[PDB]
Amino acid sequence: AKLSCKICGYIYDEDEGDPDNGISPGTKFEDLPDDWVCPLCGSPKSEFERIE
Ligand SMILES: [Fe+3]
Ligand code: NA
Ligand code: NA
Repeated sequence: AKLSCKICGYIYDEDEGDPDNGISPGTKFEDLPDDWVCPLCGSPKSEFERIE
């Protein structure tokens, strides 16, 4: 699944992960650590929402 950051153009795709910051491809949103933030704008998990 994919989630948009409300605050910038970034999209977290679970099939991509966030590898530059230590999150492997295939990591589900539910499994991102509580201190994970948007790689571009620093917004927290509470500022992400599912998109298609
Ligand atoms: Fe962002
Ligand atoms: Na969790
Ligand atoms: Na970073």
